[PDB]
Amino acid sequence: MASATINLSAEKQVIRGFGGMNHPVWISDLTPQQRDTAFGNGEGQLGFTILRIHVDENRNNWSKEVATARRAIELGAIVSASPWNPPSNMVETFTRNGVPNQKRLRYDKYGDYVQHLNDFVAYMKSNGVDLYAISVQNEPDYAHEWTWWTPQEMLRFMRDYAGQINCRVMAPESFQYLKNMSDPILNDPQALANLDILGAHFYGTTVNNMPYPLFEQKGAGKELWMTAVYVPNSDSNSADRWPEALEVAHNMHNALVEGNFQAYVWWYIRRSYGPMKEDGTISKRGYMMAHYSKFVRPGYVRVDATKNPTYNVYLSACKNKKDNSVVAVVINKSTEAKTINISVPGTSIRKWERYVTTGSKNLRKESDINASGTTFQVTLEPQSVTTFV
Ligand SMILES: O[C@@H]1[C@@H](O)[C@H](O[C@@H]2CO[C@@H](O[C@@H]3CO[C@H](O)[C@H](O)[C@H]3O)[C@H](O)[C@H]2O)OC[C@H]1O
Ligand SMILES: O[C@@H]1[C@@H](O)[C@H](O[C@@H]2CO[C@@H](O)[C@H](O)[C@H]2O)OC[C@H]1O
Repeated sequence: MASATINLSAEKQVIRGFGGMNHPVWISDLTPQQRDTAFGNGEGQLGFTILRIHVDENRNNWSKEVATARRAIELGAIVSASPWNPPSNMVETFTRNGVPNQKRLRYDKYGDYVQHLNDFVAYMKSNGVDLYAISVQNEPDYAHEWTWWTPQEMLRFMRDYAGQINCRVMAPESFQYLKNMSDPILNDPQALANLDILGAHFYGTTVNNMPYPLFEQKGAGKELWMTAVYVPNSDSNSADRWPEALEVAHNMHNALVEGNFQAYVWWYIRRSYGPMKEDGTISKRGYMMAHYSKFVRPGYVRVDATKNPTYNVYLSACKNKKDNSVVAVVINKSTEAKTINISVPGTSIRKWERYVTTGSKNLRKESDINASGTTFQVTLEPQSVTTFV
């Protein structure tokens, strides 16, 4: 009989949401039906609340983003946009660690690059897409195939130019949440003032690298978003592999509880290793996401809770401040069942519904949990995720 405690009085980060990437230039756009599967929150829908899109370097491509972005917004999502390269007339080449022909933004074009970003913001606004945020650069520190920014180039842009962007500014979107890319911004008062959202990717980011003390120190009034990952691999036709898919839930748990992230955004929504399969159905990896996205809605607040109450069991909890209700997401990676007494002191809640995913069922509604006082005794099937609501 393991125990856990959920402390509804110890509020952590406010949840902004969950979602993934659309890229209708590199791959096919989501279809009408796939837009609904991704951003609706009905039966057989993922309940995503964040769409990420790219800012094409060629403005003649911008129209390709509109249908999916508009539909996501109609269904209640917010949209964030990231550039990979500036327009070619703003780029120059340089040699980086002996590798020639690498791209950077010309320093003398920083003002023009702001205008490019602002033009994108205005174009999208004119088409019913009020962007929540725009990034300086996708993966400035992993730009073999796009545009590099050193930590200092990123800093100088954030300090000197980002205040001119007509949107919330996201930076720096390091590929692995490398703190050398973001520390300069947090330490410079002008750059920090111009920041709105600290964005990070999770490729190869270990749990020990998910906390960020400097952001805890300096980041008041800034959001913290995990804007791209796939886990645990991008193997072809892997999205239903079990128990590998449990790594998706675990990574989300870790982002939330170890990283204090307010948003978790996958790479391509529709892909053979993604949350939606090429046939338009939800994969096992997608149901992992859905355990969070369908239930932990924007504006819920994470609360302190025993994160790992017994070996191979992981727990997160979020509160709806409208009525102090609780959503708990509990991962059991063990090959045996686990029984846990979850204490929720001070709650007036006395019953939880539960939905369970395993290798053989998806979001199956199982028997209700009736509390004895403020303690909810739950039994977790082997190799499962359960959301309690
Ligand atoms: O020239 C273009 C290529 O650059 C492009 O290759 C893609 C580059 O992006 C990789 O996706 C990355 C996945 O990991 C993180 O989320 C990255 O930031 C993404 O950019 C893709 O796997 C490549 O296919 O292909 C299109 C071509 O026009
Ligand atoms: O798609 C790209 C990934 O392939 C890349 O993967 C990471 C590279 O660094 C390693 O230390 C990590 O283990 C690995 O996941 O991340 C960047 C992304 O653009």
